[PDB]
Amino acid sequence: MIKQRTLKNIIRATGVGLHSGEKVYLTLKPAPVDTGIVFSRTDLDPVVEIPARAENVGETTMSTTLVKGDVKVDTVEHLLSAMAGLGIDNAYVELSASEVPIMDGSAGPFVFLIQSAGLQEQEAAKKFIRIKREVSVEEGDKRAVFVPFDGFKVSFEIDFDHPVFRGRTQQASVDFSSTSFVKEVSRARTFGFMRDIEYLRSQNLALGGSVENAIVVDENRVLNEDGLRYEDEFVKHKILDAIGDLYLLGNSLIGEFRGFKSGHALNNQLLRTLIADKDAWEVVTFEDARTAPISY
Ligand SMILES: CC(C)(N)[C@H](NC(=O)c1ccc(C#CC#Cc2ccc(N)cc2)cc1)C(=O)NO
Ligand SMILES: [Zn+2]
Ligand SMILES: [Zn+2]
Repeated sequence: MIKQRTLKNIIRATGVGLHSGEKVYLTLKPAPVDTGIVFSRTDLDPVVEIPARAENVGETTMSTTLVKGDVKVDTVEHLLSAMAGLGIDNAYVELSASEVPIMDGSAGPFVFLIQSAGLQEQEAAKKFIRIKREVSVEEGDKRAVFVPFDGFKVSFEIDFDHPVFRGRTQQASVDFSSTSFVKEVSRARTFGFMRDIEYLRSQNLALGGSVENAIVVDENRVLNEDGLRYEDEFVKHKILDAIGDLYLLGNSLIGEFRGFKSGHALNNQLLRTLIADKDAWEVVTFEDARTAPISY
């Protein structure tokens, strides 16, 4: 059978919060079967735990935030994307502050942490959510969709008209039958436009931002000295974001996500909308891995 997975060992890293600019200690720890991913604010007294579930998401305008009462964990999506991509079902995530460190702006550093810790198979069937009916949400011209698909696929389109994006592909369709999350998605960095970053900084936000952890673009150019890591890095980062935001479902997906100019807010709305309609999905397990449309 396809088994649940956790970490073999505890592993640590340090970094700064993109939004807060605050140095933070990050710890990833093994967890028992059926735990899911649970964040813990170990700086607080008492320590506060927040399960990484769609219903615990708070504000989403900037990054995906988990909340419990007055306690938050900001910017969970890049770490969760790595968890999702490597098939980690169960883990504790300990933080010394209210924001996951931004690291290099991608999921690469978290893939390295997970691969370094090692993967541990557990004696329980891994549960998948299979999309049975297409479900969609929209806001203005933005749209996010789950579509039935025998496998796991993420498609995305962005539609920037600024000169810097002219001629760029702005679309990608990743079928993970034949695409490596690690090699072809995980290192795509977050990005921002100068005018937007200036606005944030003017308000004493984005205090951890630097050209070392974000792609900076203006109307016409990519400003980073060495340009892009992937030819289509922008849309690949939107896919990275979607994979992490989607993992708040708490299980891997059998289906296709399609995003059109969408972000964290529609991603979470899509999850809550899916969860609420039991005719649109079912939980499946695979007693024979060979019969599965996916592979970890
Ligand atoms: C792409 C998204 C989905 N919109 C989203 N990214 C952000 O919202 C975002 C917000 C701020 C920054 C930034 C910076 C910077 C700087 C800087 C300031 C001063 C100096 N002297 C040098 C550099 C990057 C990304 C995201 O990935 N969510 O997961
Ligand atoms: Zn423009
Ligand atoms: Zn992102």
